[PDB]
Amino acid sequence: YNKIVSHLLVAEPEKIYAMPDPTVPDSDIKALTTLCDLADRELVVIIGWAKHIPGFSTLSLADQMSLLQSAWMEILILGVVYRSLSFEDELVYADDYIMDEDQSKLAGLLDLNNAILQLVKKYKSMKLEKEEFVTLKAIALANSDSMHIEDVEAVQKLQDVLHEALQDYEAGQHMEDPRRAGKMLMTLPLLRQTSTKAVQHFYNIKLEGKVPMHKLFLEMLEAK
Amino acid sequence: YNKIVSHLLVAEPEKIYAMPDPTVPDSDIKALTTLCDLADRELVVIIGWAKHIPGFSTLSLADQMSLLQSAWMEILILGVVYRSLSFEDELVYADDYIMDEDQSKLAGLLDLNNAILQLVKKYKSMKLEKEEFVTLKAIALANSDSMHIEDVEAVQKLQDVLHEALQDYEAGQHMEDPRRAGKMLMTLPLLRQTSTKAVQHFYNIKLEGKVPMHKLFLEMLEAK
Ligand SMILES: CCC(C)(c1ccc(O)cc1)c1ccc(O)cc1
Ligand SMILES: CCC(C)(c1ccc(O)cc1)c1ccc(O)cc1
Repeated sequence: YNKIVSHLLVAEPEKIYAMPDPTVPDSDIKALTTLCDLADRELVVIIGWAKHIPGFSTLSLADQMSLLQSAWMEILILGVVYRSLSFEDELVYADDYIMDEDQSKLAGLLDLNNAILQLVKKYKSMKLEKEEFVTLKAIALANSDSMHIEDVEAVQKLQDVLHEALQDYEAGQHMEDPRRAGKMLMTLPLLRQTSTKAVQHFYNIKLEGKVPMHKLFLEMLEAK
Repeated sequence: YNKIVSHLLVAEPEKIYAMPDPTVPDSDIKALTTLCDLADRELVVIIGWAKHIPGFSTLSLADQMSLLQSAWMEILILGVVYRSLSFEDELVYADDYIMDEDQSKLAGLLDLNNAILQLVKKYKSMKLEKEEFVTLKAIALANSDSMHIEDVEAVQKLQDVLHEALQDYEAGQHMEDPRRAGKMLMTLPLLRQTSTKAVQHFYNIKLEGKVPMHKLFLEMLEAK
């Protein structure tokens, strides 16, 4: 099929482990600390992954940073959503960190994780493919609506290249549904809605100062 | 062109007036009271308008209400965005209520109105047409991601009918850009993001109890 899709598939990063501290008693602080630690390490991986998206590394460093600072939460959330598609009412943050409803309650994340579960449910019904997941991640980066872009036409070209990839993929692989590309694009509002609420929630956790957070996660949170 | 588009055009409601009280001194309370009063009357008009969307009135009354309760803020915001396309740095809430940056500051809405202005700016660059505006309003209603839908397949059919209308319209009217329909769909995340923040902001105004609000606006706010 489409070459951009095949390229994004081979550029997909390896999974990483959450490694919750086995000496620490389970608590809301432990869960939130584990999750923000995992996110910090995933952000390093996301920055490296974006260099593989066609045209991304030719943007100015400022525009690269603006896109990543706008899109990082959507990219992280799309990841856990995809990892969770074969599960029922559980979120696979990592192979060693799967959250059920009780754990979400304990961490203070019941409402936020339930919105992520709504995303999972919709993609399950659509039978979201890995090809579509990696293309949507890249589209979410290009379409992230930063207010600080220098070269707007170059970012629009990036959007166009990835959108065309999705169009072409669906036209060749899903002829039974001539609206599947658009259906995939119409899942992005709920992703943006959930990411908006997640950023607000974890910014409040940052302000409360009870959960330690690493440098990169704080930089992305403070920018966003 | 497409019949659904032509139908939505003739079903477009007439504009209504804000009618700020000329005896009341200008204040943040006056501005917010005027705006929520306008929104309350527009919500009545939106409920009547939705009956014209093909298939909408055949949904259960519960599903009709669920869609409207999820989508109402996006529909209102898309309206002011469209009315503002011929203006510069001003938001045309009504012909008699146009907000510039200073008035937004006075009302406590500078950040929220600036996000609405970001939507305006993007649609200006895309040269958003009335045909596209009315189709996107209907798509926003069908795609509003309510958690309480009874007949999910019927709501998906509604999404499909309106999405096909946009597809067909762009294929016939905008052959120069084979990705214009998708570009239009990719403006919906920023609309959802801005509406999410607006709902939070006006719910806080509701809780502070200093701005009087009418019955329907309160019902939509409390549901959403
Ligand atoms: C703030 C990001 C964070 C910790 C996260 C971490 C790793 C990951 O792969 C996806 C998301 C998160 C966001 C929302 C939420 O409900 C729970 C956790
Ligand atoms: C809460 C709805 C409200 C009052 C509104 C009213 C009429 C209308 O056509 C569109 C929106 C609004 C929302 C966000 C905002 O920044 C300013 C005002």
